[PDB]
Amino acid sequence: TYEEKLAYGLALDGSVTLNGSKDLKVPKYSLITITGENNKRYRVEMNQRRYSVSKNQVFYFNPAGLYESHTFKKLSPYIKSNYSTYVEYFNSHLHQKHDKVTETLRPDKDKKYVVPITQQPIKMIFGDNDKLSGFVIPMTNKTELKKTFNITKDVWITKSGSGYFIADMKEEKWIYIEL
Repeated sequence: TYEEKLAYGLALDGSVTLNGSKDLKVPKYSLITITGENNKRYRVEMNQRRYSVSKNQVFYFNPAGLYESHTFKKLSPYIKSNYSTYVEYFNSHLHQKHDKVTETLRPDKDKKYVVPITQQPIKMIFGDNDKLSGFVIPMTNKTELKKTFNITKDVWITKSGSGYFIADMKEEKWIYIEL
């Protein structure tokens, strides 16, 4: 019924409902752990329960894949100054528990999976074991970006330092994901 697999999925297109014994709605930009596949659906696991979703509703992300690499400096022109200038301040919080992280990156109102930081156009992404896994960050100078790295697709992935950058061209947002 399912092929045994391990990978990640990103709710790039919008919120998603994970079908299970009880259904579960996850916000736009959620990082989801894929545990199986079958032509029509992904098996995904969230908080140690199995759910299922149709493949077209999440963007498939394979960390083992081959991607180009670029430093942060060559990318910072196209990332919002708010995060760019202070990149190491934010990344400083990565891989830490949700309750610790929200002590300093404070949200207006805490929520699971994806959390807006107060007074910033930045969202925090919580992955497995409720640890900070990455950020949703605005894109600047799109037209200048897409012809600098010769990007032709709607969604562009690259390695960068300790992590990955995923550029959703249509929504003009970056997802930085680490590990």
